[PDB]
Amino acid sequence: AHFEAYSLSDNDYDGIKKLLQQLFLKAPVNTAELTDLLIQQNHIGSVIKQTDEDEVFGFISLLNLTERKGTQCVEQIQELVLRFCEKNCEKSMVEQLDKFLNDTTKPVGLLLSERFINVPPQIALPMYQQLQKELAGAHRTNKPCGKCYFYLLISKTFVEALMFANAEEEFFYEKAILKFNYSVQEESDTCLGGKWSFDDVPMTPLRTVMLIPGDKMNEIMDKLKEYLSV
Repeated sequence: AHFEAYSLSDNDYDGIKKLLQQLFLKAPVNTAELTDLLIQQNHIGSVIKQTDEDEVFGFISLLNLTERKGTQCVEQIQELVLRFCEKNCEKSMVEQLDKFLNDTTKPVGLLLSERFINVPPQIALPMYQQLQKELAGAHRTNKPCGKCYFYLLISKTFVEALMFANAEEEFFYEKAILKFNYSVQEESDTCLGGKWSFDDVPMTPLRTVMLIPGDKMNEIMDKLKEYLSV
């Protein structure tokens, strides 16, 4: 029944590695490394807990990629948001994506916002309200994390025209200039000696990739408050 938010600490590595596995389910990304990297920059991380009694029920952090260039997980991700683009890109967005990723006039920060389905969606409004202030403070102090001008968000979605898993990222979608979708649905195998197999998944779990300009953020908050208001 009760939720609160704390800075990332070492305590939280396991629960936040669990959430990150749920995002990159079979991806090459080394979530151990990514988790380690988020906790180190505790000056922008928030972790949600419910009131043994210290399990991580969700988390939120922003990682500035252009700034951490060279890094294994950072690399593995940039390589995966491109390789899945090529399978759905039309060859022009593969061109816009690689150029956004390496711009350095406008670095790109990865937004990570993953929670357990338990937690009521309305929590999103405090959670983003807090992140924004953490962004302002880090942009006063010229930290990497506030210098970023593009938000790269990767959303759990699916189609039963598309459902969002967290459900407030829909407001992030309609402001994203470059967007596309890749299936994360696992392929079916021929258990019973057939020529091919098909699985009746009314869900088609997928992952929507979104790039958002930083300035449209203020306007996305405007839609969070009205829709998510108590």
